[PDB]
Amino acid sequence: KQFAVIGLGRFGGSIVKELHRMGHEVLAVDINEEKVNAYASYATHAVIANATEENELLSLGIRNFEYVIVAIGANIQASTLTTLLLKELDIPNIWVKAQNYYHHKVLEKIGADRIIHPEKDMGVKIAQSLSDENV
Amino acid sequence: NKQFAVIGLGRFGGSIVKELHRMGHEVLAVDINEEKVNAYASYATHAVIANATEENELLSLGIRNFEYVIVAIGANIQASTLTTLLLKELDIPNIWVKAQNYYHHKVLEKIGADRIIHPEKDMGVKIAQSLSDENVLNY
Amino acid sequence: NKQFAVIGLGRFGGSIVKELHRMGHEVLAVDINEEKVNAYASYATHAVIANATEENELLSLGIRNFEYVIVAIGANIQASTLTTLLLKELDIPNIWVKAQNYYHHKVLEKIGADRIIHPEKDMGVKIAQSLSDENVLNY
Amino acid sequence: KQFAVIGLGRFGGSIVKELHRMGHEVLAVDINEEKVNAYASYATHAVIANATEENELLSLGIRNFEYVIVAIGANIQASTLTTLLLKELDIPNIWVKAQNYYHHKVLEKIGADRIIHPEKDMGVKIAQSLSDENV
Amino acid sequence: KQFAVIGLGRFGGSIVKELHRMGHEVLAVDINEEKVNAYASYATHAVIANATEENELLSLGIRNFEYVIVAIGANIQASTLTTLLLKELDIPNIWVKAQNYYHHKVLEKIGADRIIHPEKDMGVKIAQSLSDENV
Amino acid sequence: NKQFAVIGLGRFGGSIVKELHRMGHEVLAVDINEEKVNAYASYATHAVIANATEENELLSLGIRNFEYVIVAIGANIQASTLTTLLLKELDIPNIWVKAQNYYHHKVLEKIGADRIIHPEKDMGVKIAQSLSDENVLNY
Amino acid sequence: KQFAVIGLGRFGGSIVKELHRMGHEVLAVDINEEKVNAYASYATHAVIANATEENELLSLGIRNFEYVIVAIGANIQASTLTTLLLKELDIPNIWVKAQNYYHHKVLEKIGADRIIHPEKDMGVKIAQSLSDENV
Amino acid sequence: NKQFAVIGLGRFGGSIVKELHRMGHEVLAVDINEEKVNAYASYATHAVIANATEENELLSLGIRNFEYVIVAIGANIQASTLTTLLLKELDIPNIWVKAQNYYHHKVLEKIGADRIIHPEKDMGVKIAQSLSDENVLNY
Ligand SMILES: Nc1ncnc2c1ncn2[C@@H]1O[C@H](COP(=O)(O)OP(=O)(O)OP(=O)(O)O)[C@@H](O)[C@H]1O
Ligand SMILES: Nc1ncnc2c1ncn2[C@@H]1O[C@H](COP(=O)(O)OP(=O)(O)OP(=O)(O)O)[C@@H](O)[C@H]1O
Ligand SMILES: Nc1ncnc2c1ncn2[C@@H]1O[C@H](COP(=O)(O)OP(=O)(O)OP(=O)(O)O)[C@@H](O)[C@H]1O
Ligand SMILES: Nc1ncnc2c1ncn2[C@@H]1O[C@H](COP(=O)(O)OP(=O)(O)OP(=O)(O)O)[C@@H](O)[C@H]1O
Ligand SMILES: Nc1ncnc2c1ncn2[C@@H]1O[C@H](COP(=O)(O)OP(=O)(O)OP(=O)(O)O)[C@@H](O)[C@H]1O
Ligand SMILES: Nc1ncnc2c1ncn2[C@@H]1O[C@H](COP(=O)(O)OP(=O)(O)OP(=O)(O)O)[C@@H](O)[C@H]1O
Ligand SMILES: Nc1ncnc2c1ncn2[C@@H]1O[C@H](COP(=O)(O)OP(=O)(O)OP(=O)(O)O)[C@@H](O)[C@H]1O
Ligand SMILES: Nc1ncnc2c1ncn2[C@@H]1O[C@H](COP(=O)(O)OP(=O)(O)OP(=O)(O)O)[C@@H](O)[C@H]1O
Repeated sequence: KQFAVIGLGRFGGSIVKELHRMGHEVLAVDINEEKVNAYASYATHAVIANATEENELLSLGIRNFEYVIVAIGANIQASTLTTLLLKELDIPNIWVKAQNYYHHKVLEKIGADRIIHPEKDMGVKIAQSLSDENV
Repeated sequence: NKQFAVIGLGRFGGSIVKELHRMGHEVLAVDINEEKVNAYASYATHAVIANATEENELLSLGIRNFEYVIVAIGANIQASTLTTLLLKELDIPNIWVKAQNYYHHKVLEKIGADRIIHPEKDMGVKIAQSLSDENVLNY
Repeated sequence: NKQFAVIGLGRFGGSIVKELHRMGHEVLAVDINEEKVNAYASYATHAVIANATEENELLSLGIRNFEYVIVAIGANIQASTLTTLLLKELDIPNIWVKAQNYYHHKVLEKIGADRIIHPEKDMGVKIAQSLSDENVLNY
Repeated sequence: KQFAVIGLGRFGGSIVKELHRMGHEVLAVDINEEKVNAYASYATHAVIANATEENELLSLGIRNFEYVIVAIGANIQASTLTTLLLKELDIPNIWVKAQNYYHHKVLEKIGADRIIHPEKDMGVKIAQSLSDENV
Repeated sequence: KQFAVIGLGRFGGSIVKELHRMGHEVLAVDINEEKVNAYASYATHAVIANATEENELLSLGIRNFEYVIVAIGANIQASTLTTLLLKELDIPNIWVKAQNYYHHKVLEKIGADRIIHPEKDMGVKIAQSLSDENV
Repeated sequence: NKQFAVIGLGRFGGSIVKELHRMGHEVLAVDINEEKVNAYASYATHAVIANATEENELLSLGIRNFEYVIVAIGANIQASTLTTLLLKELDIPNIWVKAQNYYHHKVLEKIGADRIIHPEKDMGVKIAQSLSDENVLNY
Repeated sequence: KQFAVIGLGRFGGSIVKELHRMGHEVLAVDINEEKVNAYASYATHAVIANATEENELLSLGIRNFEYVIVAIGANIQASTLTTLLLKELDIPNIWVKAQNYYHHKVLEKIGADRIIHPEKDMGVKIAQSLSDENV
Repeated sequence: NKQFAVIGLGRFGGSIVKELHRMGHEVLAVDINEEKVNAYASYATHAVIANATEENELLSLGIRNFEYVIVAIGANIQASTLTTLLLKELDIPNIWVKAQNYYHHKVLEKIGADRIIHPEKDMGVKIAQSLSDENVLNY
């Protein structure tokens, strides 16, 4: 039921807007206040927080969500520390955006339930979308 | 026969080439970098080394003959817009382009791109969709 | 009344503004840089500070009302193409743009520029013409 | 009668092509061989030379021309040394492309007969071209 | 008994030379051949390998060692993937050089037995060395 | 009283300051950056903001009065060598310096550094020692 | 009798201090106010001015000096425009610091009475100073 | 015989080599750049290509045998200080060095340079002297 998105970049921010459009409630979070404001109107709650800090993770209630998506970008360290922590809180489903090959490999062994690769995944989508031309 | 062609064998471009191959489709794969072209020899019917911004090289490829041509050039807005510009000249039925940002999208719309892809954002909506399906479709 | 507008008050843009003033024509002068706008206050009917790439700022200027609009933005192909892109949307009767190179020229042709200026090259032909006149016209 | 162009950049190169199209003979010169080749077909003679070197200027015969245009670009020093030398050879008309304000001022006091400013000059041309709309 | 050092930088390379001087046998490994050669004379065996690749880790016999030190530097991703893999092979003691705060935190939760911080640790050493002045 | 002074509150410098405090020793902590000086106010008897390369600022600090002065300046070989150069002038009984590389070490030896620290390498030998102790001392 | 120094860099500034030490009066000038202040105590008069501007050159009285040294540095254009102007005012002796080979060549043809090359000239000085070891 | 050696054949270094030759003195000219070494073959008894910062290369040159050695390395304070550091080790009777700035001067004083040259400033005093002579000596 619950949906929480950590990291409001193009990928993460986009999934927050879609959840909203599809009439779903979503907790949006990011360390950058500016980022949090840009999506405040699309989320039930938009909170400024460093997903690395366990104390901020608890005062956030993140442990109460069924699905938490980690969409941190360039900061690969924050990304794996964050999923490591969500895994300690036993979040049912934690999906993570993988920055690169090594990142996927660490995430796989860390406890991420689904690893997302925008570029590659969108690529197979377009290939299947190309075939559909004659379906 | 000569239905699909992909220019730019990066993560995105190369991925559409592999998937097409897996689905048993013929695919023309091109890049300016030879190391990229050699990495996709086992997936493309033909994998040629060429500069998509060169009008002559586009003829030596036969591109004017494909129904769909994907411009998957990355961090080079210039090479990307130039290329789709040359493709529209050869009146390609369908030219799809990976956009880098809002600026790039704006020029591609007017320059001839029939479809514009924004991997990050677009994948975001599909992830939202998968999440909704987990609960709504009761999956 | 509202016949000419020049966006980009560099050497080229500012020069067309001054000459127009000298010829007694009304001219709308714009730049994003205030120091540039203040340097042309004595030559333009109105000298406004604005970012030509912003759709809102283009309305707050009234640009949709001019017959000729010159995009004289320099070393910023992006700001330049974006701007002429917004101008064509507002259906400007005549939009003239200073091109930076071959690539820039190619996008401007398809994006809406009615005339494209290449200062260096273009001035070269006129200099050739002046040389021919020195001898041919016996001057 | 004679026309010689020193510096085959966009400005200089362009005036060589126009002279040719208008059926005129022109001596084209530049220090960069590649540049000289790009315009070899448009000039009666295209020669590789450093216009700074007096010896190369004489083995070039530059002193025999009525009009010599100095179209050196960024190398402002070469530009003023070159016009200084052409002035010593008493060339009838020496026209020079001015790089900036100080450059114009030195050229003016050095002996350049006409100082050309592409950007500014093309600017008044466009202003006059704009008026002509109702002429 | 067994000692294996992954990453032959200043830190890792230095521990290999000391083990040798103290008459100990040590397996030295690095992805850069040049690095491996610089320490070939100090180790019983010096092998070129990407510690990220499980296949290279096995053809290396790394699983047979009692102590394996991961001294990768700037490549923080390789560093945590490498310790993650050594942990899967159940190496008795795996000591890791921590690049920064987040890195220590991930390493701590990953299975590193000892986390080393050259700068900080050498710092307390000097403080204790300063006191000893009057001991 | 005025026994230890540490210039440069980076990872290395700040660490010696904290440990000294933990051991109950008085310590003079200095840095040019105020944010660094404020981060160590709870560990140093006195935490002053100063540029160790300035002869005047070194007098306003009283440095000539300490038995041991640690130059823990990092990625600034110049600020580092200059500083130890000024310290040797004031005839400091003991001046210890963190070296950045072989070049830096070579100049520090001749410029007056009584002891030169190479964190990475030096820590490497101690780690080797700990490993030997695990087996040799049967620990 | 009169001495004026234009450009208070290491070279120009140094000649102002020496003239002062040797009990001579000197007019010091530079476009940068900070520069002018750094030598205000060594000159009879220290004035802020752009030596390129003829109006500033006259309100300066520069034309009344017997020796004017142009010590502009990187701004080679200002340097040659400035000597060109001092030459129009017919200054008896104008000495100029040459930035490079082309610069010397233009200066030579412009009217500079003496061209100074710190690096090269100091070089022959040291060679002669080396010989003197056995003189 | 083996009286003078100059390391660094830039404007300054090369100039001392030429003048020495003109005065009929033997001179050992060295540089790391071959194009610089070839430009001074007609002025030096011996013009060798070597890296003055390498202890071995300094022995293969015989430098320990010269009374005067000039370090005329330019925009490389490191190569400059390192070199004079190695020269002082070989106990050179006289080592003269071109300084780049105040910082460089300060390290050279303590590292072994017997004389330090600051071209710009130093030439400034000589120019002042020439000016005084024009009037004072009534020249
Ligand atoms: N420790 C953290 N806790 C919470 N949010 C974080 C943390 N670290 C980074 N973020 C946020 O995650 C987001 C990272 O997405 P990112 O900025 O890398 O995408 P982008 O660069 O904006 O564009 P793209 O998606 O194409 O890479 C940023 O908005 C950033 O503020
Ligand atoms: N002018 C060109 N003609 C043909 N191919 C080109 C041209 N310019 C670039 N390419 C190729 O297109 C690809 C661009 O993708 P990119 O440079 O962003 O690498 P990538 O990051 O792995 O791809 P992606 O951004 O999808 O992850 C490269 O393989 C590059 O060699
Ligand atoms: N987005 C923009 N909107 C409006 N004006 C702009 C914008 N971007 C740049 N300009 C202005 O346009 C002018 C660009 O000309 P440029 O930057 O090349 O200086 P310039 O070299 O003197 O002009 P020129 O190239 O003709 O000699 C500048 O005055 C700049 O401030
Ligand atoms: N000393 C010289 N003698 C002869 N030719 C020279 C000399 N110095 C420079 N040139 C030539 O003059 C030309 C300078 O024009 P330039 O290259 O600056 O224009 P550009 O940079 O190509 O484009 P633009 O005209 O817009 O500045 C060059 O082709 C250069 O090789
Ligand atoms: N995946 C890997 N497998 C094996 N070795 C690796 C791997 N990745 C990096 N290394 C090696 O680990 C070492 C990293 O240490 P590093 O180079 O960062 O220290 P340094 O930069 O040389 O100096 P410092 O210790 O002060 O940082 C390198 O020699 C590198 O080749
Ligand atoms: N001239 C100076 N005088 C006094 N302090 C200085 C001076 N220059 C730099 N410092 C300080 O010395 C410290 C240098 O350490 P550094 O810049 O390498 O940061 P760091 O990496 O955290 O330290 P370390 O290299 O030990 O990890 C900084 O806190 C810096 O502000
Ligand atoms: N047009 C001008 N009129 C008056 N003074 C000028 C003018 N242009 C430059 N200057 C001054 O001339 C001086 C140039 O000397 P310069 O700064 O190049 O030497 P430096 O860079 O400080 O060190 P060095 O002498 O080794 O090059 C500067 O102080 C500058 O402010
Ligand atoms: N490590 C070295 N050993 C020997 N020679 C060196 C070394 N490093 C640099 N050099 C040489 O010393 C000279 C340095 O002078 P520089 O780089 O400043 O050129 P320059 O500007 O013409 O000399 P100057 O500053 O006197 O005008 C160069 O010829 C360079 O090749």
